[PDB]
Amino acid sequence: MEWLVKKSCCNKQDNRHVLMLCDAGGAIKMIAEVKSDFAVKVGDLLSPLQNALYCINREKLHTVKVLSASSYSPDEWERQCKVAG
Amino acid sequence: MEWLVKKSCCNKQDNRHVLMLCDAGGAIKMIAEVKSDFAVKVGDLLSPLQNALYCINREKLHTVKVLSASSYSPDEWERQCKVAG
Repeated sequence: MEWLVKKSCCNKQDNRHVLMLCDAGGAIKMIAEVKSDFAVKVGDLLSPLQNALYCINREKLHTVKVLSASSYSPDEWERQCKVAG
Repeated sequence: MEWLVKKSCCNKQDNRHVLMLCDAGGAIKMIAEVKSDFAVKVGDLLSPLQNALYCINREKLHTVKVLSASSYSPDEWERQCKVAG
């Protein structure tokens, strides 16, 4: 699955973001803690390469590692935008 | 196969390098035209992720795209360190 980044949330010193993502279909919305050397900004597409390795906007060279995920809740996003900063 | 970068060769404006690589065993030495956002320096290891997608020193987030390859000849390296700069 490809995921559209619906919301982003940053780190003050880390390479991490916390992302709200939803599938094409948007049946499924997830919160994900990711790590990348490149910026992923809302309206970006993440496409699977390998196990938890994704690329940004189909650029294979711009990879991101999913460090963890959960499905979305309004509260869990704020729970998770805490551990983030 | 993993490849050890034996020699590197740069681009003045591109994201490209030309690399001499050899397999562990060093039976096989190749010249390769690659593209990366990260630096690959001699004594680096490139490990396969996917088709022509490699990572540097087993860092999945530091990917490189092989744009083309040939086996090594002394002359072909200089032939190729021309197209490079």
